[PDB]
Amino acid sequence: REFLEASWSTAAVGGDAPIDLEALGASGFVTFEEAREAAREGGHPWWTLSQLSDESAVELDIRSAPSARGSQHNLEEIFAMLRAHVATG
Amino acid sequence: SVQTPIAGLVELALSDPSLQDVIRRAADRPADLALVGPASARVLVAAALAQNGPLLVVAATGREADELTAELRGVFGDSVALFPSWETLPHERLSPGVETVGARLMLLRRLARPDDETLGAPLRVVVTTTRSLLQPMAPDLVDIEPVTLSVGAEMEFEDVVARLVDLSYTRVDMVGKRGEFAVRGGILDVFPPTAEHPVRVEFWGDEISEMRAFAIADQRSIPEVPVQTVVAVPCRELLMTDDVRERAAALAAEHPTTENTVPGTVPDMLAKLAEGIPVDGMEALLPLLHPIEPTTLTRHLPEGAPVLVCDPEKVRTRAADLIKTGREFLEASWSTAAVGGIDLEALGASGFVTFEEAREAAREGGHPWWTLSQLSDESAVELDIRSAPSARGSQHNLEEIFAMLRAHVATGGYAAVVTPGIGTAHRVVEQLGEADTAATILEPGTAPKAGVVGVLKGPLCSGVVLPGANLVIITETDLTGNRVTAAAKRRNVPLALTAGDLVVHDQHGIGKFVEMTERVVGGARREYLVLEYASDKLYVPMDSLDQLSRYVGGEAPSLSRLGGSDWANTKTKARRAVREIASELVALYAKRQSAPGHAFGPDTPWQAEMEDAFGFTETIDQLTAIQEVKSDMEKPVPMDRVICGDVGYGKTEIAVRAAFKAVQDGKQVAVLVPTTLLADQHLQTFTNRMAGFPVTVKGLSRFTDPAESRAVIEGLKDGSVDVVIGTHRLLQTGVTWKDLGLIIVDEEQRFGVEHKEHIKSMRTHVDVLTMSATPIPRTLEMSLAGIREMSTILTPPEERYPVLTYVGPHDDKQVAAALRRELLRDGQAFYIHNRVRTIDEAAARVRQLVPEARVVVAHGQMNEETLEKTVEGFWNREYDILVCTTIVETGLDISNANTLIVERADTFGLSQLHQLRGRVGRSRERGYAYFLYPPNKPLTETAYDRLATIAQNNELGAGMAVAMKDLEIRGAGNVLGAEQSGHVAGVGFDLYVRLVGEAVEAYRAAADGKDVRIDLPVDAHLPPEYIGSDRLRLEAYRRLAAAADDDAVASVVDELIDRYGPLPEPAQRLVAVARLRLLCREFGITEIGAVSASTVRLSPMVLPDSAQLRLKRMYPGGHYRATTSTVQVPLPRAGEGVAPRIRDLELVQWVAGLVLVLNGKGQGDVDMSKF
Amino acid sequence: IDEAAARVRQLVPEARVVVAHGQMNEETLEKTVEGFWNREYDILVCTTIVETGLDISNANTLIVERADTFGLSQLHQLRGRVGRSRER
Repeated sequence: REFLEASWSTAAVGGDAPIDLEALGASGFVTFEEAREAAREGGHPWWTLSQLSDESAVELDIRSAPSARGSQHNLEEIFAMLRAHVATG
Repeated sequence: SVQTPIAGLVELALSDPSLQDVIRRAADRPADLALVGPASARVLVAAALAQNGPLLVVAATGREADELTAELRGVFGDSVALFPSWETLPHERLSPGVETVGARLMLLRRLARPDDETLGAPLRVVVTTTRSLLQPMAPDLVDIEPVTLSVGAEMEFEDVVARLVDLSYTRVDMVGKRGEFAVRGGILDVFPPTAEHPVRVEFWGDEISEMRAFAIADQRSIPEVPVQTVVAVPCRELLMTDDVRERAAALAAEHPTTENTVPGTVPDMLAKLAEGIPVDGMEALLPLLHPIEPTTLTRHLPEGAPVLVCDPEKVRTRAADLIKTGREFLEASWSTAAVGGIDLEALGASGFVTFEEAREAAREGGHPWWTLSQLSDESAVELDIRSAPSARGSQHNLEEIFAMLRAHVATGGYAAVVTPGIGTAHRVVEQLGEADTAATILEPGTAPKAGVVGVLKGPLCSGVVLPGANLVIITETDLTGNRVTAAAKRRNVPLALTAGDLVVHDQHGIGKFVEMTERVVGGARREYLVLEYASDKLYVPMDSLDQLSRYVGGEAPSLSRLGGSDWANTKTKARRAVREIASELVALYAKRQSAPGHAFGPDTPWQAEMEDAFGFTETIDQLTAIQEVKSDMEKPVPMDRVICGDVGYGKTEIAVRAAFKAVQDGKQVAVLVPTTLLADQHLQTFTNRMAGFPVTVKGLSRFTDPAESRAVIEGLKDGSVDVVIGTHRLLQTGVTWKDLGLIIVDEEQRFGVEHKEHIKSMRTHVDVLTMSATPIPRTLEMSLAGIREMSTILTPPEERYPVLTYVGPHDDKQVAAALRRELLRDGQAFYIHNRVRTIDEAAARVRQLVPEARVVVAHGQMNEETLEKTVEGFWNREYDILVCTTIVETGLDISNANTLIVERADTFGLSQLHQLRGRVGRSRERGYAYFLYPPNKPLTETAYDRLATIAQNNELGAGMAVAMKDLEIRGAGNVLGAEQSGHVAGVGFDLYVRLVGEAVEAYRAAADGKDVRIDLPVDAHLPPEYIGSDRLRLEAYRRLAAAADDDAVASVVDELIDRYGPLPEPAQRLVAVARLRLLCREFGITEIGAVSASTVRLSPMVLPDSAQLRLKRMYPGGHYRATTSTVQVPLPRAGEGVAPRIRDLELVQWVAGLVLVLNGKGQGDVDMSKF
Repeated sequence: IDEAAARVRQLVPEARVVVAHGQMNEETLEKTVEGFWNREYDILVCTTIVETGLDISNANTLIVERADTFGLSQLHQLRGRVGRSRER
């Protein structure tokens, strides 16, 4: 909206007649919900994958892998993990 | 034990061979000892080094020093203290907080007297910041002998107060703040800067007879706290000596300015220092008033005490900011233009030491310099210590961490979970149980037993892992990701009149106060309050003080009345307009009388689970208010309750519990706020505390998109919305609630008048609950308590410290340094400029001062779409400085805004200044406020007094008290529908709402429908030797006269005995005269006066025959005059002669005996000999 | 240039703005540029000589007031110090 009202302002294009800003604004970004509505009305489900927990949702038995974060203790212990995983089978 | 809850766990950690290594290496006192370990091992390394003797530990920031001190107290208790840092720069014209000075000077004294049990246990560890480490001090600070007060000490009363003044204590008439002290006849009240309560010491000659602590509110003693020896250390890091007065005067020759003393400039500082009175901003001139070789903090440490520097890289970069910021404040507060017309390099002696100078000063004094870093270096000793896993927002890590502990204790190792919060131990145990792990809450001070995991309440920030001790410690912060470094005294305590103040007499009207005088009538001194009236002076006696009320109302001064009956006409027509507002006040109660409002059920177990997720401990008034709010919901009568209290006292917390309760009964609640910023603020507060439970919250503000506005929000008929927080959009007609159960209203005074009428409609149907920060006078609080219940919270959770306020000329360098200091701690500032047509230009000036700051304007003339978007950006920290009007400022809650700049402060009333100032410094971070006046113009003397009065925030009666009442006008007007000054001005706000209570009681009694003068020769008064303060002596008069009973009189006496000492004979006689008035009220007597030196008259008495015959035989010479309805009897004689007539108590007893026998009751049924 | 930084401070009040030119002494310049690189500051109002001489991967738009008073190669090396990394 900022770029529309700036690139095509009445001062920017000092023509005799205005440039009809609201006609253009129809082809700008639609809302989040309008996208969701247009997808569902066209036969496309609207699903979701969030990293923040919600008990109204289905949580996956998926955990994040250990990261190093510049810790050599996390480097050798991650080696100590995986070595104990395949040693476990 | 109870004081050292984690002493056992840390001792178990000390079994690790690496930490025992550090013990051995530190025992030989090496020159260098570099250790590398995680941050959470500070408390462990500190405890180790404490096993070889005392030591000083330096953290980077103040908060890191607070956390480490809290951790070390959990292992050593009173044996570890913090050496606090000054809130102000060394050369700033603002003195640090008195409680910061007291703590510093008490610690220094404790280091010099380790066996002085009156100061505390011997110090094992001292924790401090880079600031206090680098800031030099005068080496004679400790030598300053404090005022020591013990029971049995022999001291000369008058040098104690003299010594207290030299210790920078501010003498007052009523102790309210630390550093204050009051003087009475043989009683000294003092509030040491380190005490919890002030102590009242009683003197008998030159010896202390008793010591007892008292509360600031009711000013009365607290017997359940024992008072040992109190040590009154100085309140400023200096002593007021005759040498510093001379050096002030020598310095005062330069920069004289004898006259027209501008409050905040150097001459007013030096002129007062020369007179010998300590003033704010003094510590900056100490290199010139008290020139001595400066020394550092480490000199005070005992010989050989090392210094452990945690994270040296940050202490160095911190130091650079302290040294830079300090120089910027030196160049701003003492630039040539700022002084008026003293070299700054001479003041550099008190400036910050550099990091390397502090290290060399430590070693040259025999104090080793050891470090702890988290980054490894090859020449540094590394400890077999690790940091604990953190489940940062991942609950499978919460199970992984617990599965790790379960594996560790199956091994047979030690595992402890430390929880500083309250009520969080049992849930961690419940968490461990679901993870199939045995857990137990250990008793404080003990170590976990191997095999089971111990949950231990204690102060630990982050966890630690030591395989060498086979111990693994995790904190609740590691489990949640949220810090927590967490009873207090009440608040609400008269009438303070100065020459010229206008007051209201109930029978005469608006007068002008002149004086308090005393006129004697035959040796019987009596005090009088004088009032200047129009065409005249009225002397009101000390038994008619309840007729007085200080005038609040028309800002334009009203016009004094006179002895005519026109004032009575002004009362009558004012009382006909007041009955209308009381009718509509109890008619809503009459609608709330037979309303079929469905009551709510009792609490469900989810209500219990939610209330303990509260991250702070609930105050006593908070839970009582919770007990009433829930109670009103259980009762079938619909609820209408206000809850009053200052910001941050817990009002919103009560609202989230009340709102959550109505959700468990299948009802939805609506929260009304006047501004969209409060909508967003309350929105986040509700989602957070009601998270984890199936409650769907929603918001309807100005900037909520129509894709969710009309859809989700206004879809309240769906019933899927449990609580909506919105502004006046929820009040529009299109709204519709399916089973609306409760309404919560915040700041109803700020709503539109048409909106407020819409809200009043809803009050009859459903329960409502409104929160208010502005109080209402206890008169209306108890007078309209029959149409609306109202709870008050006077217990603050945390202690609020007063914002440090500077008044003085506008100086661009001072403003720049103050805003940059606020910006350094990533805070925000209020810049106030009311002239809207020049506010854009003012913001532009602020940018020129601080190019690196983001500055915006906000004013009422903006359209509320751009204004509230501006305020929203400011709350979300998109802008650092908000340049705004007083209306915009007073109305925002920005806890990160702790700096206030008031340009042209002389154009502001006292109430406006206090309100602007209350918007900063509310949090734990100290606030700063600059009330500046322009130098290009001579400041008016009426502004000088106004600015001077606000220079000291301590303003009991200065005008700040007469401001607080004007904060209650908009509060009383907000409860009494709307304000209508048409009758308030000309009658007085108090007298106006006094008639409210008369009209309310007249209409609450809808089910039911439907002073005595004693002019006797008695020496009855309060001598000024008993109560010197005319403000306090007058209040004593008033409350004695208001006592409606013997028990109330006895309670007033007991208060006088505690506050001021034993009652003198004149004060005893007045108490008996007041008891005689009550006896006259029991029999309806209006006047008892002596018609002559020999005969007394009792005015309203009709005597049946029996009492007429009884009067002749029991009182000869006395007759009864049925016409004037009086009884005239002659006074008996004391001795024998041709003998003085009896006076004083014997007359009071004899007149009471006459009143009894003439009304049937025997002459010996009461005595005035009591008290 | 001091008035220009004030004009843009009014145009965008949520940005942190400074100047950096040649008439400044070198300590002012290399501390100003140090904060700009450390993202203490958002917009750098500067001259042609100082801009062509900084490698700021995060600075990725360039406003040239009065571009008509510039040569093709000066405009070229001006645009060349912007948009070098992953962002356009």
